[PDB]
Amino acid sequence: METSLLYPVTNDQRTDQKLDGLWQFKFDEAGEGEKSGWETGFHDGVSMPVPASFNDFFTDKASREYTGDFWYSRNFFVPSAAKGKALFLRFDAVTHRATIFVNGKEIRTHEGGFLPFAADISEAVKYGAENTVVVKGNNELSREALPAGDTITLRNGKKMVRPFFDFYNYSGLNRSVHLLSLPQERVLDYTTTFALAGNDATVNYTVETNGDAPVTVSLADADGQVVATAQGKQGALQVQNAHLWQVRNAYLYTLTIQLGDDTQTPLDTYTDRIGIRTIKISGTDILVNDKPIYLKGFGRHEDSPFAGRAFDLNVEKKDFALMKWIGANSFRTSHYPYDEQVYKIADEEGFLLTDEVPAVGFKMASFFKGPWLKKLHERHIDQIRDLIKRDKNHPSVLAWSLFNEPDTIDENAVPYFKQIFDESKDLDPQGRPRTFTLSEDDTIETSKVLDFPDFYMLNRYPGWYHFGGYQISDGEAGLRDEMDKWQKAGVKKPVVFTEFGADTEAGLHKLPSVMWTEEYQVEVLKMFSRVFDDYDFIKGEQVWNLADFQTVEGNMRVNGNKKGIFTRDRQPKAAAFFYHDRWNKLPLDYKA
Amino acid sequence: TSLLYPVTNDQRTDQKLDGLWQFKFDEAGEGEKSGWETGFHDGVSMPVPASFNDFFTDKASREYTGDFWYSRNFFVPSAAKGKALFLRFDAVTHRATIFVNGKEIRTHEGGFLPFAADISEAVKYGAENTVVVKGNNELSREALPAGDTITLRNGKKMVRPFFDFYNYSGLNRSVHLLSLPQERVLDYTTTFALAGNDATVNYTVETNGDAPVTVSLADADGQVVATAQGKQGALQVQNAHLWQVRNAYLYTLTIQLGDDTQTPLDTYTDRIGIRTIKISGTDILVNDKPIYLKGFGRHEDSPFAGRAFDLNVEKKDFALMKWIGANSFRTSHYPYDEQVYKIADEEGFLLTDEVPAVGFKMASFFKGPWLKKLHERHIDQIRDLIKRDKNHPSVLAWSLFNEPDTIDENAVPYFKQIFDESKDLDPQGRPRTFTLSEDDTIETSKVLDFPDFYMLNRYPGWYHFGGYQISDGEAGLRDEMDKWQKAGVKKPVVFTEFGADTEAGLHKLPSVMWTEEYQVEVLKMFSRVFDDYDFIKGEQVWNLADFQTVEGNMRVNGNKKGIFTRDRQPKAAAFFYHDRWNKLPLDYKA
Ligand SMILES: [Cl-]
Repeated sequence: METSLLYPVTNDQRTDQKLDGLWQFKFDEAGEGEKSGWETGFHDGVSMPVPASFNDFFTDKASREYTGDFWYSRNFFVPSAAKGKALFLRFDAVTHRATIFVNGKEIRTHEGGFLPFAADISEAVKYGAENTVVVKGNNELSREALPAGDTITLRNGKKMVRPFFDFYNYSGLNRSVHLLSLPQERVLDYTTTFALAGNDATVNYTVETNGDAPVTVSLADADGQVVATAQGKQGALQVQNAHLWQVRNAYLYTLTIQLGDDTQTPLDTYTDRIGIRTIKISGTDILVNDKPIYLKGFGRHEDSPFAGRAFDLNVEKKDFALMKWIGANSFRTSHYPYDEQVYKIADEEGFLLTDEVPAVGFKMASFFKGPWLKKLHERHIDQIRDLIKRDKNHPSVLAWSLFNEPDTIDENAVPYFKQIFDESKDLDPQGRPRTFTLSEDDTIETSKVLDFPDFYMLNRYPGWYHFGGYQISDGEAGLRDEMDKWQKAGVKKPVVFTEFGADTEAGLHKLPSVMWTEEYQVEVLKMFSRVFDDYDFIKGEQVWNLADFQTVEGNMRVNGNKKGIFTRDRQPKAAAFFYHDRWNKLPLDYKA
Repeated sequence: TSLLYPVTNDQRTDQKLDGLWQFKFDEAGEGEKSGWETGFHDGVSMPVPASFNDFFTDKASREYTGDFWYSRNFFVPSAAKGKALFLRFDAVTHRATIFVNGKEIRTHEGGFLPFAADISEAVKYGAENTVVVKGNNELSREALPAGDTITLRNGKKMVRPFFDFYNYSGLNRSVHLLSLPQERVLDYTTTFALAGNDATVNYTVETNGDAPVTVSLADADGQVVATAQGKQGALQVQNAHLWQVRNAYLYTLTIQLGDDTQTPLDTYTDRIGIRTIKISGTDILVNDKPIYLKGFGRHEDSPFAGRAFDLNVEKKDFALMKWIGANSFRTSHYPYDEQVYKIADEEGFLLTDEVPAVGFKMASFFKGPWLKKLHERHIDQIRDLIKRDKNHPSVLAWSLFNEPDTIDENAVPYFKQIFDESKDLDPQGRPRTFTLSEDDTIETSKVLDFPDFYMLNRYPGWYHFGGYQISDGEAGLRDEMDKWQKAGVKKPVVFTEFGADTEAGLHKLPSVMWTEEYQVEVLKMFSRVFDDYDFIKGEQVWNLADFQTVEGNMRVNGNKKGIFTRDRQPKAAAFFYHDRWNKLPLDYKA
């Protein structure tokens, strides 16, 4: 029930100072952190950068694999000019679980390590003095929290995780920490939808505030020129001769919201950039601004060698440099909400994102049978609400993914899907498509939930998990056989392939190819391309993965996952040049 | 004028302008005639801090040499009207001109030390303002680090450095928006003495007014243990907790301006360590006991940021250096981000702080009309470095050149001058030195009287007597070590470069150069030599991690002499030092 997830801005009514830097850090295996006073703060631990996953900074494995309570400590200054304002610490992500103490006093908890949350500390600090913030984070996985997984205990006592997902359990203060001072009466939320008529457009907005003061809304273009204004919390901004936002061709207008009448100084100002564009599913078409498009891309994680799962602006800007070069125009934020700065860059660069909530693991290799479904569901729907509230105004969000590879064959999955889909059908004012990925075991013959998603996202791995090597010929025929069945039943919704590919160890070559070589990656991708091109209802290809990424140790995991088109260092495998050639030859309206 | 690191309290603010700026190349040099100083948004987004080179897919951009432009909007709070407003640039590589709201404020030379611009009268308090930076990354023999800029037959400009590392350029370190008091602390100094279990911090405080000064020192739990009034004074610490190698203890210093009656005018706080540094003949003494240096050998180089400071890589580099048993490193070949020293202070490492006086030699140099301006910029960057890093307990010595061409008798006037103009800059009077290249030896070097201790760069078994010849290379190194011993060497000797390129994964039995085994073989050889001579008081191997470099047929995608890979995983040579260095006590050879 987060009152507001607006991204921090700086103006005369709102301040935002980052608390990033080095913190004190201590493990707590015994769980006696609070018994012995760590919540008042400490400086007898190890320095830990923020934001950063804490796991890879340690040379010993038990610390890399640590599972339990852990503590971050820091001092921060509160200016005396802040007295009277609404004061918040905004945590952009604490994986997975956090209790926040300021000066020894408990402020709040939070569940879910991938969305932001703020702590009202207005009453917990001395103004004009140094205060202390302590974070008691937790790490464990259970089937009652997203991402789904288990926590086991080695015979020697140490806890460790057995995830139901691929990626590594990178943990800790994974994203920035802000100190905010906001007006007492302020903007909490706003919403935008768009309509196009001829060369003109209309933004339809609403604004939520914690009070009754008047609301002025003003829309300015790229050069600061005001082009529409309106009064009140509902309204319609008329933009004549609009500059539409276009795939791989962004145009962003600045939106400005202010509280007060013209006898006041503005009691609050908020500011955000939005793109004027519309998204419709029509038949099997995905329409952006009423012309069909064809998705090309990935397939991503937030993973980097030094930050773990933490947001790094350098790695993010290179991922976009690469993705623009290679011809992509879309990617899915698998398998969890990304740092907010990523959606701002997709807006700036004209990319189409599939925003995913962290519901991986709904799949035991009897899931929906059990009793952890009650608590799991609360957290799932709550994480879906907060995700849609945070990112709804980004032009680059195209669709919401509400599961990843859930067990759709279990008939008991249908009551759960009915509930999730019912409870979310109206969260997004733009009413974009809501979907999920179907795993390989989940086909037109075996899935029970094919009626729900607004378009289809298939995860197919012929040539890797099935029909590998010289059997690849049988795998293509068996995929063509499935795609034949969709066609017969007459798919009325678009189909998008969202995973496929091949683990590839850069530098491994063979002629002829063998699984794991660079040549085999290309043969596999060429094979998929031949299938995609032979069916009109296939409307996009998102390969797995963009880069190689870290993973739980295992005998099938050559240090992480290696399915990337690029290495973890962000350099290209042979498959990168394949797609660089294919994707820059496919137009935006491919198949139409 | 002041290089103090920004702090946050009720008198001083500090807000980073890091994030995505706008970016454009200006190969033509038309940017100012085109009105770009007023800000622009028609370029490409570029992270700050970070080198811009590695974000482009084309080589022409990656290698670009000339004028480049950064542009950003920022907000100046109404509440800041009346304070001294500053844009502080932590590093702009290598040249900058600063514009605010289209108005040219300031320029700067040198790409690895911070500078501040007073923008108090160039902004609209309470609205958005524009900052534009016009950077240049050309090299010449008149600027540090030294090199040349050439034009290809196709018009494009290209740099050809006199040093190894790549020409990573742009906004390589954070940008701060500061709010300072009108009367404020500008500088302070610390020196230490010991007596029994007691110590004496001897301070001074530079100010730009006459208001009274008040200094207080508190221990790690916040208890106050000494106060004093006046711009000079001595704090008496009873039963002091000394700052020890790999065993730091940091007191908090608090400078406060204003008399007992008024509102405080300025507060400045820093963390210092109580410890002394003396060169006693051939020993290096920290707190009057002899130490033995072990370490690297470093660069500020990471895959995604390039030259730019990245706190994740830095804490990881420090995690590794403690794991391996090291206790020192040299900031080759330029001052590092200021965070590196604060971590060094908290972890009790000893740093050799190096100014970017690299490439003073060609493949002569001191016999050219470029020295006059070169020397201006050289001694100025020396002054800025010592002024910035003075107060760190962890800075052990200053390095004033890396591999200058000391064979020519003309180097001697220039050294004479550099060494006289730096004589009395560091209040602690720590030792000033420089690295001697392979060609500069006891037989051939002409500047051996100057340094306070000797830093040796030797590459037997790599650039000479490679492969099966290594045994003759070991013999030659002992030859030279015999001649030092003969010459009655009275100052300490520290090996500060040695090693071997190693491609992680290349194995051979028996070894060949470039394999992991050969590297261990080479490092074992150097160890055997170091252990048979008493004046040798330190081994700093080159390099800590594989770092990026100019393209060349001898550069297998950058330098590869690193004990760790560019991703910071170990090569077999990691475990050799992990064994050796964790068995040498801190007083080895005493
Ligand atoms: Cl208070």
